[PDB]
Amino acid sequence: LVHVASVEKGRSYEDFQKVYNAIALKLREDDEYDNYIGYGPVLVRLAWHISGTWDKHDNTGGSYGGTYRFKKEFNDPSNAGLQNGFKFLEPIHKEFPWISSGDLFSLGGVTAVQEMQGPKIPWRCGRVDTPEDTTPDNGRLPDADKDAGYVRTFFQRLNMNDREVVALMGAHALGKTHLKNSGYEGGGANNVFTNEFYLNLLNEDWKLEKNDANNEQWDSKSGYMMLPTDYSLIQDPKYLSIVKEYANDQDKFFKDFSKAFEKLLENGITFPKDAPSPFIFKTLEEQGL
Ligand code: HEM
Repeated sequence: LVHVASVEKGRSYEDFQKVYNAIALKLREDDEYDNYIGYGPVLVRLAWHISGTWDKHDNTGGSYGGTYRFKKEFNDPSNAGLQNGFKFLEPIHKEFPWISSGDLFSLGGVTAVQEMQGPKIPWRCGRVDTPEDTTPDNGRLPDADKDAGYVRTFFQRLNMNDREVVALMGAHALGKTHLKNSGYEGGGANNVFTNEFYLNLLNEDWKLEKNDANNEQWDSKSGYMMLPTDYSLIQDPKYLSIVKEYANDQDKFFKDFSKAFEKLLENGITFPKDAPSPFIFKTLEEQGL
């Protein structure tokens, strides 16, 4: 199954920076969302979940087709709460009707990471919307109540190795769990991208507790929380080594996260040899906007 990137007609870096800017401006404007966390974290999560359906074996799912817009996928129980991110992006898509859905969703994620002071994430245009019947079935996104072996195996389907998995999970520094979405509650509620997930894993005093939805989670007196799959990264000795590396090297984490997030967002896509180079968008702050 082959998906070839096709640039929206006539569009260049400048067009997509405009889209970036609109998303970034709306992120600053609608600052009250989720108890003043803002839409940053849910847009990152949306970009991952639209990409996380990918299957390297037959190239079903993946960000290319923009299939989150179809009910089967936006109603996936794994995607509960993502509708907020989609609703955010709706006026963006109305203003820039030329961008594809997959490009918009992935770009939402990139814009969110950068505006929250994360690393630059090179981004490539050219995803093309595909019909309803290409929508992957529910069930391809990962469970939270599992261990290190589950996590490692899960991510093999997205062609990610130990380093990539540990790097990607660092996004859980952002936002929080919502009992009504996932059966988990709590969390940092941070909207600044840093390597704190690793620091928290290593430095907090964690207690295995049951939440109000009758699910187990790791809680700290400090008020942080970790999913069983998060916590598995310090139970497994290979994952633990990498957790300690990122906890001790902000720049290294930023560099690896950037590589892994782009890869994630680009899985399944074939880029023509003469496609444009990846775009690196300036932040509003860099633009003085
Ligand atoms: C084994 C892997 C993963 C599991 C089981 C998982 C699970 C979860 C769960 C259950 C939530 C809370 C949803 C809700 O209640 O609102 C959460 C939140 C989130 N996830 Fe993950 N996740 C995983 C990996 C990732 C990765 C790879 C990314 C992105 C690079 C990511 C980004 C986030 C972020 C940004 C949120 C915060 C959402 C917001 O605050 O609304 N997740 N995830």
